[PDB]
Amino acid sequence: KSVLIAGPCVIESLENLRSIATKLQPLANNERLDFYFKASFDKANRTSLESYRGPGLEKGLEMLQTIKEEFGYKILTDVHESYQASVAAKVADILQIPAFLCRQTDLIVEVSQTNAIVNIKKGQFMNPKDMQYSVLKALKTRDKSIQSPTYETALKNGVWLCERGSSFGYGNLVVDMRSLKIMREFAPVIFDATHSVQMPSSFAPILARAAAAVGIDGLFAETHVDPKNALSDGANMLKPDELEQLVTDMLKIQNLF
Amino acid sequence: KSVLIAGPCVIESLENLRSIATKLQPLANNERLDFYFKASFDKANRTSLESYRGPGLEKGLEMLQTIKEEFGYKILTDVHESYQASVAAKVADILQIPAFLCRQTDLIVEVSQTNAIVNIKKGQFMNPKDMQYSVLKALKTRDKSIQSPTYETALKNGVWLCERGSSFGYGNLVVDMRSLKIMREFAPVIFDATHSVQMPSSFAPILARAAAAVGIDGLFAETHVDPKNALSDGANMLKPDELEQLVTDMLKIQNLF
Repeated sequence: KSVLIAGPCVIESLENLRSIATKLQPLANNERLDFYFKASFDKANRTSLESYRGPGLEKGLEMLQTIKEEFGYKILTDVHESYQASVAAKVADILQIPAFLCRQTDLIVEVSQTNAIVNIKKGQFMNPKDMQYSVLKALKTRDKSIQSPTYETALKNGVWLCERGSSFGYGNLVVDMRSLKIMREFAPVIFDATHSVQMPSSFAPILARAAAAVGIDGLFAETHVDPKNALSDGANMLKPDELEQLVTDMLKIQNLF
Repeated sequence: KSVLIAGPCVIESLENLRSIATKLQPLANNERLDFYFKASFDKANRTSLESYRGPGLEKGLEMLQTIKEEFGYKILTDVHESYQASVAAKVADILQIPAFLCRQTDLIVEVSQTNAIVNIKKGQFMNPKDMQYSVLKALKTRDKSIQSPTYETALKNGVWLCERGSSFGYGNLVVDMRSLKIMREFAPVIFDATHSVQMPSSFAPILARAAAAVGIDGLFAETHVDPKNALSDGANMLKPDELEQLVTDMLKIQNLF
């Protein structure tokens, strides 16, 4: 079953969380998908001190927990610092490690000590073959006998890799589709269709179709019921309708192979 | 006065710190230099779990304090977590923000709330003009009235930028010398000669000569008595004699302009 992770960039309020969770219900009920609801409790590196951060760890987890209970959703959130992982894992089913923190030992180990699936985002500065090292830190934390990171062992141990593109000069990200294949030797691979498009959004669907054809284990895409009124990533988020179309296309492509 | 920050990549032992400090003694007394001794208390991004980490914050700071006392040296060290800033500033005269963490708001704010100079390293994924936002978070923490970051104000309030190169494909960093000029409109600029060389330390001297000709406020270079027996970054460190040639050439070039 292919994975879909979807939800808003940041936790905005419980009411907005409920609205988007409600519009995701058809997709959450799709028998061909293993569905996870995403929302960030903290935006840690916004442009300005004044930019919206979200509710922070304790209140954010509370809100995600309410969504888990109200909708029966599995939950993904990202962590940023040590000492968040064990607390966040009581609520989140997947704990995502941000792209810039993908080589951070202590964080990888701490998240991997929890019961959560670990989703490690590949830094835009990384050679995909070098992601084997962060997979291995996570694997060794879970089974100390493991010497080499393979897809089968990583799947067994809930350790995933996530493609979000690579730095292509200044203010541009390029998705090297070769990386989807390279990384999948080491771990299941999720393609992030939201944060991989930077051109110095309309491309999210076509990149996701390409990724589905190459071969991936799932899709990450941020979604919001009224993106123009979003507090974070508003310009890059899909309408639930648009997300549905993209998933339909993914599933048709995957049904060929 | 031009800044020189020099020292080992990681604190290996007090014996090693004392050995490298002794060799740097002629440079530390150079009246044309404003000298800081550098050593990291923790290596956070190593290849494997078994990789040497360093003594850690508590013992690391104690060791850095011993060098400050014995050699009369001002101290630089890098910090990785918000919670480390307060205590590290009791020993460290400069607190450096690692390149991958150059957008992290809380770390920037916490370090800026100390009395330390803040050296903000430009991540390899960053457009150099974008570094203004990081300088501005730090400046606003120190002086709430400031609206846009400038060299003059950053100099006054102890907030610097550090060039360490940009991602150029996979496994490669290029130094765009245009960046030294671009960033210097926002803040004094330090050039990191040892972590800017990656090619898929021989190039350290030539890039530092280039940087000096362009216009920099200082140089950062890791140096070790016996790089071959180093516990970290041994491939890229300079011998103290190599560093001295590098500094001599930089000062000659700067004398010209």
